[PDB]
Amino acid sequence: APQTITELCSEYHNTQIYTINDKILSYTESMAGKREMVIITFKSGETFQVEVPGSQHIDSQKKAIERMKDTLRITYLTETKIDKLCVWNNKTPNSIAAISMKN
Amino acid sequence: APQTITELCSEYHNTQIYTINDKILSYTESMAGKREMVIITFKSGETFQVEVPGSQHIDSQKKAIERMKDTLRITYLTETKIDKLCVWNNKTPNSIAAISMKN
Amino acid sequence: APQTITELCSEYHNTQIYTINDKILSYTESMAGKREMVIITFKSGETFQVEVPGSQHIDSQKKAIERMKDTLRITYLTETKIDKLCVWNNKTPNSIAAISMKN
Amino acid sequence: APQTITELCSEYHNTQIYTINDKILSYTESMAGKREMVIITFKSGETFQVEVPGSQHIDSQKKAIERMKDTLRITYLTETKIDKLCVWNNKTPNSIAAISMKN
Amino acid sequence: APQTITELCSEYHNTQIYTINDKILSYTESMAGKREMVIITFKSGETFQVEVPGSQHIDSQKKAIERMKDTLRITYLTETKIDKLCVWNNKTPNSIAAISMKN
Ligand SMILES: CC(=O)N[C@H]1[C@H]([C@H](O)[C@H](O)CO)O[C@](C(=O)O)(n2cc(C[C@@H](NC(=O)Cc3ccccc3)C(=O)NCC[C@@H]3O[C@H](CO)[C@H](O)[C@H](O)[C@H]3O)nn2)C[C@@H]1O
Ligand SMILES: CC(=O)N[C@H]1[C@H]([C@H](O)[C@H](O)CO)O[C@](C(=O)O)(n2cc(C[C@H](NC(=O)Cc3ccccc3)C(=O)NCC[C@@H]3O[C@H](CO)[C@H](O)[C@H](O)[C@H]3O)nn2)C[C@@H]1O
Ligand SMILES: CC(=O)N[C@H]1[C@H]([C@H](O)[C@H](O)CO)O[C@](C(=O)O)(n2cc(C[C@H](NC(=O)Cc3ccccc3)C(=O)NCC[C@@H]3O[C@H](CO)[C@H](O)[C@H](O)[C@H]3O)nn2)C[C@@H]1O
Ligand SMILES: CC(=O)N[C@H]1[C@H]([C@H](O)[C@H](O)CO)O[C@](C(=O)O)(n2cc(C[C@H](NC(=O)Cc3ccccc3)C(=O)NCC[C@@H]3O[C@H](CO)[C@H](O)[C@H](O)[C@H]3O)nn2)C[C@@H]1O
Ligand SMILES: CC(=O)N[C@H]1[C@H]([C@H](O)[C@H](O)CO)O[C@](C(=O)O)(n2cc(C[C@H](NC(=O)Cc3ccccc3)C(=O)NCC[C@@H]3O[C@H](CO)[C@H](O)[C@H](O)[C@H]3O)nn2)C[C@@H]1O
Repeated sequence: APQTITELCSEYHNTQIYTINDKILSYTESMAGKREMVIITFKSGETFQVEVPGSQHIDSQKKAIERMKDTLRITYLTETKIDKLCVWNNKTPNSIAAISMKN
Repeated sequence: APQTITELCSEYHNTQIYTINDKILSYTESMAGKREMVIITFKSGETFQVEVPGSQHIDSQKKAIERMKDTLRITYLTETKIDKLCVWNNKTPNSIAAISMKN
Repeated sequence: APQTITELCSEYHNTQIYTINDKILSYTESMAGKREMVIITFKSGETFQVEVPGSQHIDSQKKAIERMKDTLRITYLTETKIDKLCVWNNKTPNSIAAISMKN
Repeated sequence: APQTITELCSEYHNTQIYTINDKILSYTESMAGKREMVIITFKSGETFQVEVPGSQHIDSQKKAIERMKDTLRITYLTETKIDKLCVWNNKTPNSIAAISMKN
Repeated sequence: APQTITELCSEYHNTQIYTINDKILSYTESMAGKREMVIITFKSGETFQVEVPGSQHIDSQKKAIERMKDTLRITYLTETKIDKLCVWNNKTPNSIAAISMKN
């Protein structure tokens, strides 16, 4: 298996690593139907989403999507600094695949 | 997908944005049958609910309804400031569709 | 829908509001079979339970029962003050239907 | 229903009450197959388990077993004092049936 | 059942104990498909994973794998010191079977 977020992100088409080194500026959460998603921003001006579950996802991703949203909320609430994100850049806003945090 | 709560809120009939910019004043949670709901209030005087799950909800909202109740509880307990709420205004109290918070 | 815990509680037979205005004194949790329950006490002397799930509970209550127990544990550990409880008084200890907290 | 952990514990065969009045000393958690369990210890020298789910458990205990482990982890991480444990003493280490804590 | 992490770790082939005695340096979490996993590092330079659920796992492990990832996240955010890890050493990074923490 991969040993770092970069190694992992490189295993996928249409991804890139963003170097964030910052806490989340804003957290947005929706339970509106067809828009069950989370959006985060940073003071850098970047916006990212956890996508609505959809037919591009495989069954093993369902719990992982929910875990990612849980991680983003508690990261936000604790002002925990994020190191890097692995995103898919064929979505607007870019779509989160992985997160790393360092202390 | 949308990039802000206001953009997302505009994709729905019977909504409006409330700019709260405050912590939650009170949190009420019920497990009584047919009233399995959360109610929050603000010192502004506004009251909002997460509705009981019903026939208007689609299957993709079931986990999101539970997540939103989770977010309101921890928001209340940590005195985290809410920025905006997207609410459905065809319910009393108005019904939460989305939340945003910024720091 | 109701806008306060008192309005809500008044929708049911065999209920009453306790105005506690205090943190939980003790928290007890059991996973013993047929006693899968939580019991809380207050220094004023009151003792309340979240009942074991049973045939009096409708399906929509199953998640809500689990949520209430979640809520009681984190309220206890954070020494958060409970304002009101709505309880059923046809069970001993009286059984929690809803809780409110204000800050 | 019972009003105290000791009343509850007395309904069961093969149990006893340990009065600990202390934080947990160590927390061990395993996801190794057939050993999906938590082990806690205390400075007084006692070791206790939450048992692996098994054919001795009834279905209502499955969510309760998971809750108990949730509770032991957060209790460990917060240094929260445990007051009493009701344990089954026909297992080695003795097996947790209920827990209480007071503030 | 076992009473220590070491005793438990010895009930499996392809395992060893690492004595960490340290908090987690980095936390990495992925929802990318077929890489739904968590990776941790320490300032020692070791790296460990919770593996993607796979056909080597038995059904009783599915909730435990999710629990272990929950534990690692909160352990990381709280700066909690880990005492030992039991890991499978036939994977790269080595794969977490059990964790212990003492205070
Ligand atoms: C406490 C206990 O019950 N311990 C036993 C342990 C568990 O039953 C088992 O690990 C749970 O699945 O199974 C042990 C163990 O050492 O892991 N075990 C497992 C095995 C099966 C063996 N392989 C198969 O079943 C595939 C196979 C199919 C057909 C024919 C031949 C091979 C096996 O090693 N299973 C565990 C594999 C490990 O899974 C781990 C996660 O659970 C990690 O991912 C490891 O990296 C991986 O090697 N045999 N013995 C024997 C231990 O004494
Ligand atoms: C580690 C690993 O397994 N990585 C592999 C990766 C995963 O297997 C896959 O993403 C898991 O679902 O699958 C890779 C990938 O880069 O994502 N992949 C996937 C695909 C095709 C595949 N397209 C289809 O299955 C539609 C299709 C159906 C029938 C016939 C033809 C097309 C595809 O790109 N799937 C991922 C789509 C991405 O999903 C993401 C969420 O998981 C995001 O939403 C992205 O914005 C979206 O592009 N091509 N390469 C190749 C890569 O090696
Ligand atoms: C982003 C997106 O997909 N937005 C679309 C939105 C969603 O598809 C829909 O809300 C998702 O369920 O559906 C829109 C909308 O504005 O909500 N839509 C939907 C409808 C009719 C549709 N009527 C039915 O589902 C029948 C029905 C009514 C009541 C009970 C049981 C069954 C309807 O308004 N659905 C939403 C109802 C609202 O649900 C909300 C919870 O999700 C709140 O409870 C509201 O108070 C309630 O009005 N008209 N417009 C159009 C909008 O474009
Ligand atoms: C054709 C038709 O519509 N028939 C319906 C029937 C009639 O409307 C009713 O019988 C007319 O009086 O009403 C039915 C019925 O089963 O009688 N009905 C009745 C109820 C009220 C419903 N009865 C049950 O949930 C079943 C039950 C109660 C107690 C012990 C064990 C099981 C009721 O009052 N539940 C609340 C009971 C309270 O539950 C609380 C937890 O939620 C606390 O534990 C309280 O301590 C407890 O008193 N809900 N549905 C449903 C049935 O479908
Ligand atoms: C006519 C009659 O009532 N016969 C019944 C019989 C008697 O009630 C019993 O022998 C009288 O003492 O008790 C029977 C028996 O076979 O002896 N019995 C006894 C038990 C053990 C019994 N099981 C149940 O009560 C659940 C259950 C109910 C109904 C059917 C099956 C399971 C029991 O001792 N459960 C607790 C075991 C403890 O579980 C704990 C966790 O929950 C810990 O792990 C403890 O270490 C463990 O000892 N299971 N079946 C079933 C039998 O049908």
